Amino acid sequence: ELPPVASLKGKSITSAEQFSRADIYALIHLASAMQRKIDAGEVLNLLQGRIMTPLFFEDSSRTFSSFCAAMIRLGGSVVNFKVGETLADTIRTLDSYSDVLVMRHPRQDAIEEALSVAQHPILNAGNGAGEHPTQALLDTLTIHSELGSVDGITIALIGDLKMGRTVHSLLKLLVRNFSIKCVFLVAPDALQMPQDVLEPLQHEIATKGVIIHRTHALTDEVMQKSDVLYTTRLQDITIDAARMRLAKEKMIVMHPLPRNDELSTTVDADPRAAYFRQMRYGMFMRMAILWSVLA
Amino acid sequence: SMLELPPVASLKGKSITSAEQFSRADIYALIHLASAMQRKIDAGEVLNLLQGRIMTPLFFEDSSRTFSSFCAAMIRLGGSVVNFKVGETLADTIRTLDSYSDVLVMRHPRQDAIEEALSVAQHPILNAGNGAGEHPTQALLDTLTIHSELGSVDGITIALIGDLKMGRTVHSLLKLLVRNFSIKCVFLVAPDALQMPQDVLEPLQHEIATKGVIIHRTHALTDEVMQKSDVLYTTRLQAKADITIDAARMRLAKEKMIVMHPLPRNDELSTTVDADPRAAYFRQMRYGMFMRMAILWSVLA
Amino acid sequence: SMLELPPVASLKGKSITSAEQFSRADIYALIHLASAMQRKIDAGEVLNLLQGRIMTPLFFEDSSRTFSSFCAAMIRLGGSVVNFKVEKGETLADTIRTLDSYSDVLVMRHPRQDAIEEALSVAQHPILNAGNGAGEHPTQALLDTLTIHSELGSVDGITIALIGDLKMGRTVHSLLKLLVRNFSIKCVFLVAPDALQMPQDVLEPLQHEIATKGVIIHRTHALTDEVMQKSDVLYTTRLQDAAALQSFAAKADITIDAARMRLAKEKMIVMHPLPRNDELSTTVDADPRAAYFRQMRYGMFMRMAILWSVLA
Repeated sequence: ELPPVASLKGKSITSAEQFSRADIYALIHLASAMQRKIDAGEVLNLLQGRIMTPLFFEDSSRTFSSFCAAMIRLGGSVVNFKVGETLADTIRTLDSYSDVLVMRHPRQDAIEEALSVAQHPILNAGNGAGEHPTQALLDTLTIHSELGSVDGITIALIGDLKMGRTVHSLLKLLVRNFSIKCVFLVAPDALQMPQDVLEPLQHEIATKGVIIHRTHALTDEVMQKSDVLYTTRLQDITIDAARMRLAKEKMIVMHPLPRNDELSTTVDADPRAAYFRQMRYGMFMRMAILWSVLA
Repeated sequence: SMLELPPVASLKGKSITSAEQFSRADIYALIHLASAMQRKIDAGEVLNLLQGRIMTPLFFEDSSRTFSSFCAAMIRLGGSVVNFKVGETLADTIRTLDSYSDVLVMRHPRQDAIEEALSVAQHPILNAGNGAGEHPTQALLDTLTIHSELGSVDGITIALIGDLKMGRTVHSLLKLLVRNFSIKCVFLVAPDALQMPQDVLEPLQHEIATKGVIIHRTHALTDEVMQKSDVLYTTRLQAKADITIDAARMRLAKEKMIVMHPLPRNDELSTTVDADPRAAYFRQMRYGMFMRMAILWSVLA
Repeated sequence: SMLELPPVASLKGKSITSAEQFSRADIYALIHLASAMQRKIDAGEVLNLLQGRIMTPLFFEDSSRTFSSFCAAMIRLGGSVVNFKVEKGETLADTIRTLDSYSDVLVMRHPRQDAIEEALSVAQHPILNAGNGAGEHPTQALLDTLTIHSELGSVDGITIALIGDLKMGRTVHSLLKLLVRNFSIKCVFLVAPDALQMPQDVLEPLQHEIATKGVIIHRTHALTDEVMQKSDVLYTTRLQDAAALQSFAAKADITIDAARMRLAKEKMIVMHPLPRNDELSTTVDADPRAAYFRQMRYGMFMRMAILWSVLA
């Protein structure tokens, strides 16, 4: 079966904060059941005659495609709305004809604006520097499916943690819902994990017990102890073939993409390079989210 | 369901280019077909009617709402859509589309582009806006709106407000209403430079005469116009012409009336009016998907 | 409908990159499969053969016309399309890997001739080459062969002229390779200004097969009465500022119009991959031997036949 996760039915998907551990577990397992079927040649007509509409004020072919492909693989349909008309006027236009909106916008508070006037679910595909929860959830699914489990892991977050909307959402989702041992906040000092992200996290950091061992650049303590390396762009941070020596045998590298120098192509064929497999997990997590919300 | 949703027969095979081609019988037949489809789609049903047919948009002009309304119609009837983004002539572009398609939705800035396309197309064309000419589907959904909000089209007093000279919406709505309905009065609210052209109004003189329809121009949105009108149908001006509709002017209006707009909108339609139960212009978009569902199915059945 | 629409088994899982990869039997397989498709679609019937399967574009040129012919074939097979726009300097290889994550087949068009060989090297899914610089347009060559076969009854025994910018024409590079290697062409006329003649690196690799089958090859720079009165197929292309593209006399010499068509035989066809400029007069359009618009319908059925066979 592919029963939907009941608690998302009709819900908007704005923040990682809204997802309980039972929620995550269920989506992780719906996504896998789905992968099992798609990989087996099965066709899913779960969402026929239902329409998703992207509302991408900023371009991103990968995020766009992944949502589309996911909707299509559930039998659903896609109608692009290329984007001065006010945001609300657009939101009401999409509500005319679609069942679910998917919005990517450069201002953080554009999301809260839209939800005030929206009659159908809005899925947040990302907003300025705040969040990007379907990424956080797809990243967790990657880890669950690559390493066996997410409980007890050590995780490194490389790159500018200030602007990177993937690292915030992930940091919240993981700490709040799992038993994370350590978290290497690796970046330049100026471009680090903001105070407002780290502050609401402080209850769980204590009672679970969670080492936030920061670092200016990629130390060997990181490479040695990390089960997951989650690097990002910024446009002694590079992960290359040389440095990968120091990694354990059961670990993975991740990157949401796109990339620059900070992750060498010299790592691509390494079986612990999970950054490409991560995108396919993405399609499957979004199929699980789309079915759950629109069921 | 060929049972519960029977297409309009006059439309089968036909290109849809002007208001002039629709009879009054056709209009109510479309309106009833639209409503039957709204009940079926709102019940959560999946219509399978145009499985394997392809709709191909051909927009030589930016218009996301029109495109998406049309794509949404087609899809909810079970049809498919092929995106074509606009040296190479118009005819050749048409003959190309024609090689894999079941219906074309064209939207061009030049007025005569439609005659050019029709001259060569083998599959039906629906005109989604041809220069300063017409927008026949818009006028058909606007009429569905009037009917579904007010319960009758005969006897209304209507204000066409804004750029009347270049508004392909208002050209089509005026033609559609005057020709096939007993319109009491029509306020032509606009500056003299943006007035309703005489070659839209000439062909109607005879029908205007017979049905006894008052044709009244004002350069500004007066209080007579607000108090008498059952539909205020407003449009943009793409410095100081006084035609704006806010919540204050809405104190002058009747209780049973609607405000309408094809969209997008500028300063002529304040967001103060939105909450008002007589603000129809958001419901107008939804009605439009169902009329377009009605039309597409009728064209292609 | 798998005894109704049998896929060409030799093509299963393959990327389609070059015309040289096809045998005579393959081509006839695809023609017969494409005709069965026209029978299905023209009967008003619907197909589910690629339900659930996704095609995406990896287009670095822009040619909506071509991505649309492909979309249309995929959609009529019951399949689906996810668009993907390319604009950054993110690597070609990463673009491929990102498409691979959710697609079942890629349709590639790149202006560099040898970006296809890069994609193949990293792709885990079949790539359909929809044009590579001055290289090949293989699907195009296959639908052109289907056209000729449908309209004249057979391909062996034809005289055919290839007109226009042959140096850069990729449609003609592939059509020439396909025709000469698998059919007994009576004669190819290469009609083009000297600077834009069919390249030597295309012709030299076909010399054994020419010599052996006795194909006659005549260059000209003009549509001489010989060409018009002997050709069963007039395959012209478009010119893309160097001396020959600039010359009015180069244009007038290769142009087909109502006038020149008076010299042509009762039973032949005029073909063009589209789009066209002035080299093919709109005065030829009414002529029943103008097969360039029908060419587009054959093309849909030939892409259906190719995709069904790659993805079955």
